[PDB]
Amino acid sequence: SHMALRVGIVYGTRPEAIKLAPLVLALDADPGFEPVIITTGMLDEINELFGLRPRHNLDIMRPGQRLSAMASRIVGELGDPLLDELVDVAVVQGDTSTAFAAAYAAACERIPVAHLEAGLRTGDRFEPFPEEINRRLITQLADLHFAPTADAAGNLLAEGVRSDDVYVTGNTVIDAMHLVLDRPGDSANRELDAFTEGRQTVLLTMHRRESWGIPMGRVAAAVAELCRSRPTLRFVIPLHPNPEVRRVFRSHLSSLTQVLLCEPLRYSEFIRLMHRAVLVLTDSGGVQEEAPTLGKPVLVLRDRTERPEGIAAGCARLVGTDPALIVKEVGRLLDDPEAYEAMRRPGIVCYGEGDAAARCLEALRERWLSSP
Amino acid sequence: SHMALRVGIVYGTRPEAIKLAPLVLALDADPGFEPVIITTGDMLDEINELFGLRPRHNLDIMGQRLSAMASRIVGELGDPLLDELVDVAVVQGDTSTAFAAAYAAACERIPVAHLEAGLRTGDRFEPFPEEINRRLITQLADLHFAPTADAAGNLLAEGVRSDDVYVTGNTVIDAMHLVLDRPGDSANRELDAFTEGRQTVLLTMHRRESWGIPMGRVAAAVAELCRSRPTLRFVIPLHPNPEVRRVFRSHLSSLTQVLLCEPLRYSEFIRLMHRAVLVLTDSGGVQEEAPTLGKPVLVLRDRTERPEGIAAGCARLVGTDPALIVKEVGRLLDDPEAYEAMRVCYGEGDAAARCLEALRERWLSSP
Amino acid sequence: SHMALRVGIVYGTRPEAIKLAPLVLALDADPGFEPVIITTGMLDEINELFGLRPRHNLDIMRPGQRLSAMASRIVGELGDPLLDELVDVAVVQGDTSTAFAAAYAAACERIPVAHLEAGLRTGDRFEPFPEEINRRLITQLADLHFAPTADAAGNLLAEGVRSDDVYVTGNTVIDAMHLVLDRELDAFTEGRQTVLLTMHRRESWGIPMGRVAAAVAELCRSRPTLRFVIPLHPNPEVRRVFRSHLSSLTQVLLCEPLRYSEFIRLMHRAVLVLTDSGGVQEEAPTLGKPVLVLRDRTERPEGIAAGCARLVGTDPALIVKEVGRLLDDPEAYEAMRRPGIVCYGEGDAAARCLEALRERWLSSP
Amino acid sequence: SHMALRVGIVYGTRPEAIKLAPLVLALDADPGFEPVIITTLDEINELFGLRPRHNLDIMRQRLSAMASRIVGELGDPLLDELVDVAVVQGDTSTAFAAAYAAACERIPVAHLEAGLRTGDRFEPFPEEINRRLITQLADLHFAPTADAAGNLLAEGVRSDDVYVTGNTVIDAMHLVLRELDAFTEGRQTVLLTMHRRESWGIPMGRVAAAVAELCRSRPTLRFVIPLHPNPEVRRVFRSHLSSLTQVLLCEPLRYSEFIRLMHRAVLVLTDSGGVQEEAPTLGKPVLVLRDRTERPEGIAAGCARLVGTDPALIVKEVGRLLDDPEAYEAMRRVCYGEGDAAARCLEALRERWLSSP
Ligand SMILES: O=c1ccn([C@@H]2O[C@H](COP(=O)(O)OP(=O)(O)O[C@H]3O[C@H](CO)[C@@H](O)[C@H](O)[C@H]3O)[C@@H](O)[C@H]2O)c(=O)[nH]1
Ligand SMILES: O=c1ccn([C@@H]2O[C@H](COP(=O)(O)OP(=O)(O)O[C@H]3O[C@H](CO)[C@@H](O)[C@H](O)[C@H]3O)[C@@H](O)[C@H]2O)c(=O)[nH]1
Ligand SMILES: O=c1ccn([C@@H]2O[C@H](COP(=O)(O)OP(=O)(O)O[C@H]3O[C@H](CO)[C@@H](O)[C@H](O)[C@H]3O)[C@@H](O)[C@H]2O)c(=O)[nH]1
Ligand SMILES: O=c1ccn([C@@H]2O[C@H](COP(=O)(O)OP(=O)(O)O[C@H]3O[C@H](CO)[C@@H](O)[C@H](O)[C@H]3O)[C@@H](O)[C@H]2O)c(=O)[nH]1
Ligand code: NA
Ligand code: NA
Ligand code: NA
Repeated sequence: SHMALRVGIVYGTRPEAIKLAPLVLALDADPGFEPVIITTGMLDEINELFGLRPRHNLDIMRPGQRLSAMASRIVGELGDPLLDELVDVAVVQGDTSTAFAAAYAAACERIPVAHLEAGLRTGDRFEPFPEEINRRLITQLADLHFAPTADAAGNLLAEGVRSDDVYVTGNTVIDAMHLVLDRPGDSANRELDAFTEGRQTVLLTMHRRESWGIPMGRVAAAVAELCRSRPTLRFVIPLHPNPEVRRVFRSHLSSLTQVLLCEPLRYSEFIRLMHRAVLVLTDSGGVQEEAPTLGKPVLVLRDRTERPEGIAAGCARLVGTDPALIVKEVGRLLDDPEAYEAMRRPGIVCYGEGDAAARCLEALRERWLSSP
Repeated sequence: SHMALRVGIVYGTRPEAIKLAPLVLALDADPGFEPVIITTGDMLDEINELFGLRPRHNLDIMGQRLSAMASRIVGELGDPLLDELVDVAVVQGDTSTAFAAAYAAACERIPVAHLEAGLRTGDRFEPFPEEINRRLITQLADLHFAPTADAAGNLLAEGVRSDDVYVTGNTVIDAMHLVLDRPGDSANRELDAFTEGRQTVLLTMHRRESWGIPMGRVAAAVAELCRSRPTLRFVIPLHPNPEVRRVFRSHLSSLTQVLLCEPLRYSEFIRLMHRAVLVLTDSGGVQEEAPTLGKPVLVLRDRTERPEGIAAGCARLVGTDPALIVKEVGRLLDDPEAYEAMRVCYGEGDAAARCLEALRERWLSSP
Repeated sequence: SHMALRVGIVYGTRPEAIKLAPLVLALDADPGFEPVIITTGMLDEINELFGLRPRHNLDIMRPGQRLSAMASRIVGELGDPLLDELVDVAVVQGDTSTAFAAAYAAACERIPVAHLEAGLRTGDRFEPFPEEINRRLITQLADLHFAPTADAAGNLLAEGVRSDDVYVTGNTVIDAMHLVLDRELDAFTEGRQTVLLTMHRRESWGIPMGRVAAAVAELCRSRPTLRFVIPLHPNPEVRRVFRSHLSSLTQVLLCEPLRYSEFIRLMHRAVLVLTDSGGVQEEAPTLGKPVLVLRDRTERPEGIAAGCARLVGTDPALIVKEVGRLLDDPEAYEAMRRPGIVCYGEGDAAARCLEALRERWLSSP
Repeated sequence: SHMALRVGIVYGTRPEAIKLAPLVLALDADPGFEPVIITTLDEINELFGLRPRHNLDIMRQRLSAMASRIVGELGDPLLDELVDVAVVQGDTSTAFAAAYAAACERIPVAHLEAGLRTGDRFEPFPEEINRRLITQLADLHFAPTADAAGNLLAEGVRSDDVYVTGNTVIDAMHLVLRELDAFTEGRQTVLLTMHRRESWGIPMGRVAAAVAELCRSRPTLRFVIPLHPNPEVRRVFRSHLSSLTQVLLCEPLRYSEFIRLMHRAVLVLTDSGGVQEEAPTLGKPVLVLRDRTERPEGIAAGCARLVGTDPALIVKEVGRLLDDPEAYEAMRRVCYGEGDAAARCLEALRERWLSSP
């Protein structure tokens, strides 16, 4: 019956749910707090795995919808459930239009906002759009910023954020990984094991809209070429749920016995697969954080990254969508064990130790459960 | 957890559901595919229950203007196709659902396959809109499952590339075989009690162009045959339209020799057709099913999309002329040589497997 | 008071309005017919110039709208004005989603359809989308087809159209040009070799248009006497690519869309034309202007075969080379204007459409 | 017929219209540009000859509902009018929601009067956060002062995206330069405007009491108080001052009449941002009826002093200026530009969006 700080948790996508799940679990377990989940948007599957129970699902998001229409709906309609649920403080995560529109909706009701995973920057204006501008808008709206790294905290100060409002918590994705590594029952997959057992397996994920069509086609051609040249090499490619992404990989690779094209994997099964892989090709932000933590070299299928820490430490290299460079760089790592080891620093942490949820909780308690 | 080709299956009517059911079952059993059913149209629940079809979405779109119905399907089918992550969409036959759904799929750059492609009368806008629907679907579809060589030829004459056409045969033969293999579910006490010990004619008639006077002439032909042949019985399952029910009821409800029926479950309907001495119909599907059971067919139309049965002597056009119907039924009952002259046109019952292999070749292959 | 065949005319874009205008004028002048215009969608300006008076404007089309939503609205809502205006027959033009959705809406009311400019094909499935599929859908819906060329008539027969339903009328765009042939631009072009350039196709937005703009910049640097006039398609992304590449070049006049009369006068003064426009590929050869086509495919193969036009795509080196050849070698220039062939008709297409309509729908056996 | 850069101009209030008017006129006169106005006052539009292409009838109402409507509905007119670039002004929820709506359509945004800060988070709300959001959305920033340009750099804006243009309010004043005349003619007249929501009720009551006290103590002193059109603001001034013959309570004045009155006034008491810029330009000392200002330049130069809503301090500070000619002259003498801000904005627009490398 003692007062709980009621913490609004707003998300619409898989990566947000994964990164918020450890914070929701920590808020639930701590008697000083009550998490209140509102979704805007695969998601049921992540909710089931971590035991997240949304109080409200706004049925706002969908493929083939204008950004302005979606943002209009969130700004217009999120206020009522935030007020109805007596939210004291609202947490948003990452770079989504949900995170931006929900932070604004909360600000309109004078509900203080905290930003989970604050301060990631490429330094390329409106690239990608709208994610890069969303981060800069959330940064001005948020009272409190949970930065995953010292570098991200530095980016926040450069945008005029006061040092007292920035906490380097590390990234909750490390917490999330550790939670599913501790769940063998849920992690198991007969077909994936049978396909990877005794082979060098490359794990590949690619989803970014700016790479749709021709650039993804070049990456698929690089996969085909590596498979032809290296009969013992395998690829597992879990496909982003977009029909255009599925079509490009399917039309380039569906006949190659060396490639297992997959449906999206449950997070537990995906982390187990990543642990078994020899290396990871991705344009995913989260996989750039997860893979180095499992000691897997990462080749980044982009011309820019918001994870410069892995680049500077040699854990990750930019490869873009150049098929000759991808073939070369994957070859180097498979053929030269010294090049392979130079990309593994598996006793060094870029993105936190897996206690980020507890560091977020203590920041919330210091800011909103304290008096001078 | 391996990637499945997600195949949208869109239908609104009984004949579509019957012809798609064997393809749904084959897609379900094959690990390379996942069927996703979206309905637009309690006849259908009954077919879904019998074949174990489980719709993911029912749109509740289908006495309504064609333009309003087509507008709603074009407008609203895209969202469930995108939400269900459909890779490819299959439509069947000649319905406004098949056309509007093919168009809605094309708008989302979802490739379309047409089940039972290339049937033509050669009579423009007859019937309307079914004849034009086929020609529109033909231009929208990437892949065409033709039941016969003749149907494949009709597709090439409309500029379809030979590589996009597969002669699969008709899945209605697959569907028939599935319910012939289920005697327990095919049983019907009341039908057996009515037909036991008598020669039974099976009659179905539903086409809008025959409503009112033409159906009345067919009902008069039934009445005349019944008066002249006291031992003859008819079973007439009625299409669920009040005007069709009223014409048959007002002409035949007092004749002890006629059993007017509610629509029959497909299993029971095929068992009845197997027991019948001959079949009178304007149904496309029954023109395919009846010859496969060795039953002579008299076709209650001035045209057919099944010319193969006509050319092979399995079927004869009789239109809605009561004198000709009485004569032609009489000939078959009285002259065993005429009967035997009217006993594969439409495939071997492996059409679902041939569709699956065409889908795998087109959309589960890389160069 | 004698019965007129009431002919529905449905369009939503400038190119449709230009190509339908001569048919509307011929229908208006002939006592056997009454044109009834319904718009779905610059257009006021074309309506004013040719004296077109729409009976109904549906206000369906939009810059940022899903194809399915637009097609749904036309299928759903065009029937009411067609019935209210007692339309007997409907004419649609070209390859637009309006032409397809309106033909379908007309078919739903059992209103017969005629297709103006029928049978143009690349042979590249769904390229562009949805225009290539729209033509093939309209082709199945239309009772009557006005083909601009014998080649286009051949494409219709290969899709199962009966020969009696196909008339080679020629293209009404030639009629339209002739109607308009009977000040800042003048000052800019007067003493100078002027290239006219239009480019609008969605498949070329961004990088390909950037390459074309770079080709223009290179030609301007190498040839100080050369001028370009570039009327810009009204799309902000198209305007941005040309503006960001060319706005400082004194030799380039970037323009707002020109009124059709002013555009045809400019084309007559130009030394040559670079375009991805269908209509400009038909208009330019008729004024004896060599055309370089900024696409990898064309629906006007007649101009290619007759040497009037050449495909140049969006390859900047090839564009620089091909424009250079025509400016520098008067024999190469004359080879693209050789007399002796008329590709797209003589400018009597409206009258040939009218007589096909009278034969089909104002006759009894 | 040559291509013009089509510049969207979006505003919903009098202060925005006044500050945008000189930019609209400069865009209209220059052949390289075409202004396209979308509104979210008729009298200000008439005075400067502004002709809106579209009026969205959105403003009245919850902040979230208004912002939702602008984000949701402004895109269509921006696309229909073929806008190439969009300009927003000041700190309004219109300026923020319109900048966002433009960004959603990949229309580049310029912010007129960029970089004003108090440094007090969410004070006032939502104006202080609106500026910081517009700052991240805008490609181009027209800062009125070097101080404002410095505030933009501290929020990570690149120096190349910031132009110190000065404030277009000076341009607007220059463009405009009977009962009021009869009331002010032979007399020392104080001009007072006060409208800020954070001062409604008790604080405005204290300011009205200060006016009453000054009037009682100084029979020769007059006040003109044009009242903000809010019934609560009108009620507080009316109930405190309507019987005082030395106070003329007014309806809002047309901009030309307001600037003429300010020229005749001996000094100005205001919580208006624009009046803090206009008054020093006419050599009128300003006492600012707030605890903070976004115009620190006038404070530092001695043109303006903060007085808040403390009646004793207001009485004292007005007394000092009326009684001591040395204190008066210390508050008179450019803080906010020379009146060529429109032309400097135009040249920044031409350099950024009407140039090729
Ligand atoms: O089959 C799969 C593939 C991936 N994952 C997980 O999904 C997440 C990645 O999701 P993805 O769709 O690739 O998004 P990201 O690119 O990782 O995330 C973007 O969006 C987030 C929310 O705004 C931001 O935090 C990130 O910085 C930004 O890059 C990771 O935790 C992966 O382990 C699965 O569980 N199953
Ligand atoms: O009591 C009954 C009567 C019929 N049937 C079955 O229903 C189907 C026929 O349905 P019907 O309404 O008569 O439609 P058809 O006329 O067969 O089908 C039309 O519509 C189909 C869908 O577009 C096309 O494939 C056909 O060519 C076209 O003729 C057949 O399989 C019959 O066996 C029953 O199950 N029970
Ligand atoms: O500033 C300009 C530019 C062009 N035009 C005229 O506009 C037409 C060209 O319009 P455009 O937008 O380029 O479209 P097109 O590419 O010509 O037309 C497409 O759309 C038409 C309608 O479906 C089809 O007939 C064509 O085959 C197809 O290529 C021609 O008459 C030009 O002379 C002007 O009047 N002013
Ligand atoms: O009776 C009157 C009173 C004032 N004014 C004029 O109105 C403007 C002031 O408007 P006001 O309602 O007081 O608004 P401000 O407080 O000046 O403006 C706020 O809103 C603007 C737009 O967001 C920002 O530029 C400012 O920094 C911010 O303080 C000035 O130009 C005055 O000259 C009149 O014309 N008549
Ligand atoms: Na708790
Ligand atoms: Na399956
Ligand atoms: Na006429």
